Amino acid sequence: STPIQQLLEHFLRQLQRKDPHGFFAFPVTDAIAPGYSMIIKHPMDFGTMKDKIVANEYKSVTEFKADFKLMCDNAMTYNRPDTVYYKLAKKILHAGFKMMSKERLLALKRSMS
Amino acid sequence: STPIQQLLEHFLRQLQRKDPHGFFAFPVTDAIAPGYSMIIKHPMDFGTMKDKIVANEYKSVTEFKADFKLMCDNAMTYNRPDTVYYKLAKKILHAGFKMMSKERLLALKRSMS
Ligand SMILES: CC(=O)c1cc(-c2cccc3nccn23)c2cc(N3CCOCC3)ccn12
Ligand SMILES: CC(=O)c1cc(-c2cccc3nccn23)c2cc(N3CCOCC3)ccn12
Repeated sequence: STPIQQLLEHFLRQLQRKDPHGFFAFPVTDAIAPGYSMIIKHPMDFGTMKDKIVANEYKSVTEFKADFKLMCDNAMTYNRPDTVYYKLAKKILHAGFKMMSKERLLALKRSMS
Repeated sequence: STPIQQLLEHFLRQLQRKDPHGFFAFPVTDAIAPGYSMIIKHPMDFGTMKDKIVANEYKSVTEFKADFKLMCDNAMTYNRPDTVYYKLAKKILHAGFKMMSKERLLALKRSMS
């Protein structure tokens, strides 16, 4: 493993801790969600993200954050605001952007010296 | 080696990065996957594709792509959608369609002036 894979595994672990039930842990199949595939064209979930970390597909924290955002944006588009899925997506999104803020990453860069 | 062999080795290396465990590295046999030769008439894998590049058997990207798509198609026919092998095939197929799209190859041709 590389140091960047470890850092991303850390962020992913901390995010998934906020989805106890695993709503975001696996892909959304049409069996689970009728016609999902008709609405959401670029699906994403935590499991796909872990596989990309293992394949060493992320060049940057920015790329990881873009997948994370896409996953949350999907959930807030497929699901109405009054759902558990929409509300948790929104909570998750904010937590992730605090965790991986420019300010947090600058302070981490300084500690890499 | 020749320029086309070098371009194909490049595309192959980038595709193989998507399969870090090497599930697509070697041929599927009936000893590995029950009843494979019944469903799949023309097996293909990354090892075979590498051997064909080295032997200079591919005359065009189209010919190379055809093997890549065959490999993915085989896995998406034999395996159920809920399997690692299906999901990975779909992942490889998407990467390859992006990398070797008509528009990408156009851009490459333009740079060969
Ligand atoms: C992220 C997301 O949008 C999502 C996740 C589920 C879901 C719910 C339960 C298990 C599960 N595994 C993978 C996804 N899920 C899920 C389930 C939805 N349903 C839609 C209505 O039918 C009942 C379940 C709608 C949306 N979702
Ligand atoms: C590409 C593909 O369809 C594939 C690859 C494997 C596989 C799995 C493990 C070792 C291996 N060596 C060569 C191929 N493999 C493999 C194994 C399969 N099995 C499914 C049934 O359980 C026994 C193994 C089903 C499909 N596959």
